[PDB]
Amino acid sequence: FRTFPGIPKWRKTHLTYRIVNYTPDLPKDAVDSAVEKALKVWEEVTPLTFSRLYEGEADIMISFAVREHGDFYPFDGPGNVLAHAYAPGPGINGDAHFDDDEQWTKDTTGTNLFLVAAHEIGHSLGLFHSANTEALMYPLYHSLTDLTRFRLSQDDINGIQSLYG
Ligand SMILES: CNC(=O)[C@H](Cc1c(F)c(F)c(F)c(F)c1F)NC(=O)Nc1nnc(S)s1
Ligand SMILES: [Ca+2]
Ligand SMILES: [Ca+2]
Ligand SMILES: [Ca+2]
Ligand SMILES: [Zn+2]
Ligand SMILES: [Zn+2]
Ligand SMILES: [Zn+2]
Repeated sequence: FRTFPGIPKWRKTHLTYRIVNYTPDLPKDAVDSAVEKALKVWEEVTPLTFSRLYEGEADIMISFAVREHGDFYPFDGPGNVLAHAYAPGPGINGDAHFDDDEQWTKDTTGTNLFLVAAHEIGHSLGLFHSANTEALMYPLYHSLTDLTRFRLSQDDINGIQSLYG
């Protein structure tokens, strides 16, 4: 497993999140559930807890966007980069942004929202990329994971326990 340089991490155990806007690609309900399921994967193996906000600034702000959207890293249209998340800390830190030029599905063939969201939150909690082929944090996880058999690897679990306990 790998962490980000200097090992940034959250200094409280109770975190909040807000879903700012929605993709045209799926129904609202389908989006809420992909996101709640992604957060539960990580809540099971750490002493952190998550709660939702509908107004104000939450620790993790989630939003959908295309091309330039307010930071140093512009989206690139269809394919290539699919999303991007920042390491723990104030302001933009911890936030996750999804490229709306991709086609978000609930399918096992295509760009799955739940899968990508579980990987990006890993970044938001403090983990970088792994070299273990079975890991949720290996760079090619989106092509290699069988959603019928989904599970965090031992490497994922080892990595998150070294930061949070
Ligand atoms: C403390 N360092 C970070 O928080 C970096 C900052 C950062 C960017 F956010 C970024 F978009 C980018 F292109 C960079 F080159 C870059 F350095 N965050 C991540 O690499 N996030 C990722 N999300 N999904 C991945 S797959 S990798
Ligand atoms: Ca934030
Ligand atoms: Ca793209
Ligand atoms: Ca789209
Ligand atoms: Zn507190
Ligand atoms: Zn961004
Ligand atoms: Zn990544």
